[PDB]
Amino acid sequence: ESSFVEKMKKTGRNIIVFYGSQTGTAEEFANRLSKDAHRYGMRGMSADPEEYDLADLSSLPEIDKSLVVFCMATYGEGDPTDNAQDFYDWLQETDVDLTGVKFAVFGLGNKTYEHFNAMGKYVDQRLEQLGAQRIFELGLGDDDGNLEEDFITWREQFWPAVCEFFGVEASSIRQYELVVHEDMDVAKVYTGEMGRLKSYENQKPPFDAKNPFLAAVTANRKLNQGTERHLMHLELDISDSKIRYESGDHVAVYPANDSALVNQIGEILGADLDVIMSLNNLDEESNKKHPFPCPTTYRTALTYYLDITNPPRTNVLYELAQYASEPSEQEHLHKMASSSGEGKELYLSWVVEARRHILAILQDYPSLRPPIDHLCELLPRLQARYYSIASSSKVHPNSVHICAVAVEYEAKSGRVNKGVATSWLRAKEPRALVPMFVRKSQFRLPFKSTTPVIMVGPGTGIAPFMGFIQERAWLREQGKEVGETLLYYGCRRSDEDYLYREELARFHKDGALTQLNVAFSREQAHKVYVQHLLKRDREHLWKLIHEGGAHIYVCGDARNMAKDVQNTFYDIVAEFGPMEHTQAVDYVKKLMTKGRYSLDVWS
Ligand SMILES: Cc1cc2nc3c(=O)[nH]c(=O)nc-3n(C[C@H](O)[C@H](O)[C@H](O)COP(=O)(O)OP(=O)(O)OC[C@H]3O[C@@H](n4cnc5c(N)ncnc54)[C@H](O)[C@@H]3O)c2cc1C
Ligand SMILES: NC(=O)c1ccc[n+]([C@@H]2O[C@H](COP(=O)([O-])OP(=O)(O)OC[C@H]3O[C@@H](n4cnc5c(N)ncnc54)[C@H](OP(=O)(O)O)[C@@H]3O)[C@@H](O)[C@H]2O)c1
Ligand SMILES: Cc1cc2nc3c(=O)[nH]c(=O)nc-3n(C[C@H](O)[C@H](O)[C@H](O)COP(=O)(O)O)c2cc1C
Repeated sequence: ESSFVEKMKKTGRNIIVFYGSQTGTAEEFANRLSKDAHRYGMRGMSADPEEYDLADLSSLPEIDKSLVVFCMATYGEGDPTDNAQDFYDWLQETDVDLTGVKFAVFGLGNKTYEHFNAMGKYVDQRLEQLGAQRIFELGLGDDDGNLEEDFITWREQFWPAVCEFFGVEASSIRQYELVVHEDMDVAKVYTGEMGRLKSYENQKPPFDAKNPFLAAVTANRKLNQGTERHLMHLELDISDSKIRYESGDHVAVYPANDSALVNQIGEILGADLDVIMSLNNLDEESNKKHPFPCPTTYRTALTYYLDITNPPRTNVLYELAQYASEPSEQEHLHKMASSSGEGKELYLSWVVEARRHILAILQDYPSLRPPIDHLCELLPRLQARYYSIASSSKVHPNSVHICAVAVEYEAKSGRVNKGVATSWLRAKEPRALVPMFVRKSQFRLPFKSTTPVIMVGPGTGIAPFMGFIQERAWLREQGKEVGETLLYYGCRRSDEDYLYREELARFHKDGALTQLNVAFSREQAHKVYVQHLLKRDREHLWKLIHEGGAHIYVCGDARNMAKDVQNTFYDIVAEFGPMEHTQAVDYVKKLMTKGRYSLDVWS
């Protein structure tokens, strides 16, 4: 009658989503989620928390193999959507014991806001505190970029997880049907292009992401003197493309999977890699006509369109589960999709940590040979790799310069893995082309040259700063007056990986670089980092930042370097403020919204 647990017994439901929308979205999902409830020996209903009193969750253990999904959108200061208000205030003042209740939450938000997903995160952790049994990890949907994905990527893994737990079954269900060709003009077949059919053969402007330019490699060289790593310098020709860049922009390139890696797939798969085929969307009523540009051969798809390198998501292994002859190896592939337990352990342990790519999985689980085409629909799309530009538009504006470290590590899975973009970018011979484009950014130098410039950026992070310390040196030699120009670079040793040593000490000698504070981390007994050298110079630095009106730039790995360095500045703004931490932060805060502090971090 009222207890929404009872309105489920009279209807035969064993699952109920709860939209917490305020402008649509949430409910949209809530439904679409329980409308799938069918395909898996279950059936749900999407209800609104406003009505039925939620305190009735305690009745949920009455229905067998019951579940409850939450789709809460977040508004204002972590404010709970209007209809979720009561459910919210309840979750706080309450103390009821929701033991046995199985759940899962999927919040919607937008990183742009301070309290990002404060609602989805609360209704999530607040249930566990009351004694729930999280069935699947919290879903953090971020509208800012793309929400549908986040959700689709979440539901893509949610169900196989609700199965391995509850017991329900699937039923394959392909998303594309195959169509092979016994003719096709070789000139109406995709062979690596990204958009325009033949835009790689007849390069026609304007050049951007949808239609990349094929820059030629004028020079490729080993920047580091060490031999444990391979840092290189790539120069790409952009002459004849009107592609105008600026120090501080990124240059994205479209890699080609590994020749040997690819071909070595068809072999163990026992498949004809050169059959000009075409995947069609079983839902003619949509944009997504094909997963990748078709018609094309498989070989081309695994080379320019598919990502056969990053470890497969739990769901992809769970859908490839079937194509395993063994009853043992399949059992595994199924478990990986576990929400928790030794299944997830193994997953993170055997797949994500060990770093087993698809070919690796096909060879360690031999009784697993999926039909080629299906696989070429389960794998994700090959992604473009971005790099920070080491050149200056004021200097050679026809050569996009790249500085980047090659990936090639012995993996926990036995074999040695190589980077798709870096391995591919290492073999180019100085006509070798490099599909690419430029991504405009907000990483720029000051308008007025007189403005001081502090640049913190170790290792391959030096990159953007070389572009800078070339445009600054240009301006000097071009009449204009240039303010100070400090640099805080770092590495392991000087006889190992001291990048652009001559190019640098060269600029120091002439003026481009007022100072070249380099922090080696393995020269001496202990460790030395670029945040120590800032602390040391805090004295000077405060004055450049405070009175000088300098701009700051930090660039390199986002993980620890970005964090530790920025910490130091807080310590600096506070010591010489004087002000308490927070105080200090809001100083750097505004500097950010000013353009005097700017991050070009990546990890
Ligand atoms: C805005 C932006 C700018 C960038 N600028 C640069 C730049 O200037 N220079 C540069 O070198 N890179 C830069 N990168 C990183 C670069 O795009 C690639 O990540 C790098 O070239 C690696 O090869 P892939 O490009 O082929 O990477 P992949 O082959 O796809 O491999 C990347 C993955 O390899 C794994 N990996 C790496 N080392 C190990 C290890 N020891 N053990 C286990 N797994 C490991 C990780 O899982 C990592 O996610 C940037 C990224 C962004 C988003
Ligand atoms: N778990 C680990 O063992 C570990 C640790 C750090 C980074 N990494 C990985 O390696 C990548 C680094 O990029 P890269 O190869 O281009 O860098 P890199 O050129 O090899 O190194 C750049 C410089 O940063 C230093 N550094 C490391 N941690 C730092 C910290 N917390 N604060 C300040 N400086 C620090 C390095 O010292 P050292 O080489 O002596 O550490 C080195 O001098 C990261 O993306 C990260 O994912 C892994
Ligand atoms: C006034 C307003 C405030 C918002 N505040 C936040 C917020 O603090 N945190 C967050 O993660 N998202 C915030 N969002 C984004 C929404 O949560 C997101 O767009 C969500 O998809 C809306 O879902 P709905 O259509 O189901 O109501 C806000 C949106 C508006 C219009």
